Amino acid sequence: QADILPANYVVKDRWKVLKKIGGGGFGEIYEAMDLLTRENVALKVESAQQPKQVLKMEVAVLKKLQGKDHVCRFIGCGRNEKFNYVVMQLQGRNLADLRRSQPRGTFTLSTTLRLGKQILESIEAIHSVGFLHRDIKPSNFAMGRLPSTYRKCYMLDFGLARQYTNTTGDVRPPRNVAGFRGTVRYASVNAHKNREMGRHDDLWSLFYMLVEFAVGQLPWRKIKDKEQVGMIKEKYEHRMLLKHMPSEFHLFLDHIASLDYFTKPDYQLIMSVFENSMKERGIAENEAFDWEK
Repeated sequence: QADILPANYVVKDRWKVLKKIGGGGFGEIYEAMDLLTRENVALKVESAQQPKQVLKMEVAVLKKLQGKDHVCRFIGCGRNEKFNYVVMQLQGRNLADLRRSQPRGTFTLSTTLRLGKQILESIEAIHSVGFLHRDIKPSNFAMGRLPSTYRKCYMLDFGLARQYTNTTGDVRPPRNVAGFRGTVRYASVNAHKNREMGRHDDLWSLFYMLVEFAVGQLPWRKIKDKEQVGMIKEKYEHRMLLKHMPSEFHLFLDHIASLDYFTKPDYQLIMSVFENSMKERGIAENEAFDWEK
């Protein structure tokens, strides 16, 4: 109905809103200027009157992940009468926009495999601190916007994230039904069947992304009905998806198909598939990205 923060509004006498860059549902994201440090920042705001409060745990997750790569630096957070906010490091173009920018809407295996390695490190990272992301998709990963960071992929929105552990590190018992409230294009069949998601379901999203990066489409690309996408995925011969993909990816598929809610994944196996695939084709970490020149 209206922006929570209007343009040139200033938060806690430090962060001057510039423009709206995201939001619409369950909160808003702003580009803002840090009047102290003089750099532009990501300012996420939730209405304090809002019923469902995700920004609390976003901060929680974002705080446990400080000191790991592929995670935005935590600047500030605060509560007040009209809104809650978090202040973050600003990142660059997300992978969804970067894939649409390419002709054929595809990435060379050079880029696809190197993105896979970074995305997998950060999926292991969030798992390492007892949280599922549960919204793994290209628009939730961005390249840095600095000389130090322009070749680093960052994991972005922790608003659908869930704690699968406790302090002791025991796995939390699943719900018989947990309703899937997310983008269905990269959803695993478990998510589609409204079962408690696991670490595997984040790797299912990783799998489906890397296919769409290399092939340029998924068989269910057109369909906008949630039920139909799930029934197509439930029956589809996933081997087909690998027809034009490195043969090592068959290892990736067979492993994730074996896992259930409780089984910790082999993150090193999946990482090997990418390393080995690059190894065979003489791809190296110093090689340019399709959007560079």
